[PDB]
Amino acid sequence: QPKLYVMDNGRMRMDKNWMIAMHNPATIANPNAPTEFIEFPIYTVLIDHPEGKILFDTSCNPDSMGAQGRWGEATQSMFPWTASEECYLHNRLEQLKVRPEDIKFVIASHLHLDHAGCLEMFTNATIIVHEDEFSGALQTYARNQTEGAYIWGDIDAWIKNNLNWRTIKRDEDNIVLAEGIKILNFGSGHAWGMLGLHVQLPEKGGIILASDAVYSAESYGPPIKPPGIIYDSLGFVRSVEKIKRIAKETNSEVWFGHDSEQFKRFRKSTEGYYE
Amino acid sequence: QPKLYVMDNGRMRMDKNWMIAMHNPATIANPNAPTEFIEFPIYTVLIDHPEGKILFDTSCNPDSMGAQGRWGEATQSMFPWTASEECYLHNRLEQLKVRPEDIKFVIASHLHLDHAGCLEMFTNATIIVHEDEFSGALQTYARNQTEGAYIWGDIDAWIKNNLNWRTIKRDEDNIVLAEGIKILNFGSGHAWGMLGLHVQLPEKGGIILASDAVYSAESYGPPIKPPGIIYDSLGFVRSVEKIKRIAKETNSEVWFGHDSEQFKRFRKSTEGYYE
Ligand SMILES: [Co+2]
Ligand SMILES: [Co+2]
Ligand SMILES: [Co+2]
Repeated sequence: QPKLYVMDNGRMRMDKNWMIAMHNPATIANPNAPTEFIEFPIYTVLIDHPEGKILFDTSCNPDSMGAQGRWGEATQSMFPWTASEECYLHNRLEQLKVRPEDIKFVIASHLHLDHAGCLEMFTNATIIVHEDEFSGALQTYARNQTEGAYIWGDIDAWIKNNLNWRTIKRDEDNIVLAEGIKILNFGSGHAWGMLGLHVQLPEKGGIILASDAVYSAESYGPPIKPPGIIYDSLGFVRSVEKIKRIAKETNSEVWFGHDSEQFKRFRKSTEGYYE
Repeated sequence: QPKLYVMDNGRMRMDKNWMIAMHNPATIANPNAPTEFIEFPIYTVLIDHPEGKILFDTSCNPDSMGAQGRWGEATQSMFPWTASEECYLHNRLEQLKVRPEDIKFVIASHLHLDHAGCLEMFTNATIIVHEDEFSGALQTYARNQTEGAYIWGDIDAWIKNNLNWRTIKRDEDNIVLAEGIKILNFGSGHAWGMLGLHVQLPEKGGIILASDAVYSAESYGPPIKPPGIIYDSLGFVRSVEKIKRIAKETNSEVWFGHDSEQFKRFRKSTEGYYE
């Protein structure tokens, strides 16, 4: 019988306009409306499953921040990540007696800086990613980009570590990984290719791991509120409505990528698990 | 030998984040980055062509602003329009001794509040609009929305006044209206359905009227910088690159929807015309 762990991998801050587009627009009375710098959790999910350990997302690389960090200067100042050492993925896994080598499957929701940071560690896993997301990230790597949400140094390491990739084709959906574990293909929206996960736990029932397909309850609505910069705005909305439909049809809880208040109510890996 | 006039129809102000998404994002050094209320012009173009007069866009309705205005309260405070009576479209057309009934074709780039405000004056003209733009605005009407970029009161009057609509089908493109005058179908992007115009003038050469498909030189780039909220982001980028391609292949100049510095340099209808 599977156990599912929520691992706390620190906090990030950014302009709220990135999370909720035009959340507070200028008006005649407030022509110089100040934005704000919200904080939100970064997290990862481990499913300790009889058929093999599954990891959903991988958080940020420990070498992300600082003068010698992988993230570019402007990226560090716009999306600072604060994490104590216990928050690093390898530490969180170690405290559960789980070594990187023990992971059979890693689902990369997408290849942004806060979800793909530690892919390089899982050299024995099959790494599951959307084919267009994989293609889009590799192109940014070939153009040698120092700034942005795709980290050159992270991608460099994935290639050097020769990860065993399995790309999800753009017309593939509902891919059964193990009993009660199903990959959901949301396609393009927030990024080129978003994957989610549906988990059926014997006791707790259905869970949908949405990652950045839905940032928060405010994004989810109604009304649906899209992020400030969006790759495929139509796809984004269509993906949110697909999540809602699946949630309703399967009586599933939806776990957002970065909701401070939802995350607060999760039992974390320091305290236990869901079964 | 056709003449082309540029009619100044006033100025509008709004949060710059509407024009250029995430122009000045929050940082650690500046967590409450203030936005800015920017000013830009609203304008329309009349082509005096021997085969018939042609109007491109129609600015805002004189009854838009104020306590009794058609624009919702929030809309007025986020997108205030300023204009003296001489800026009104019926007054610009009068100063040129052209009567609304003379106009053979009115091109509605799209049906937003600052481009479709005076469609109701043109009861004899053929009103050309993208079929999905028409559908979309009509839905907002049926839903009685009092706020937003589609104006319930304006749509009301279009229906009351029984306009002669010609919808451009979503697969139609390069529709010849008269010698040297061609409708360009950009499709979804900024709105559900964008139309531009290509104008071949004997002396001045090629002119592309982009309207809201490209706000300004900063939007055009490169790099292309999208608006802050955007209906169809992929569509938006596709249309800009189509505008670039056509401008290159025809050696045409691109007239943006709302570029202050470009507009400053145009020859207004008070001073003369292009030929
Ligand atoms: Co992301
Ligand atoms: Co994220
Ligand atoms: Co406009």
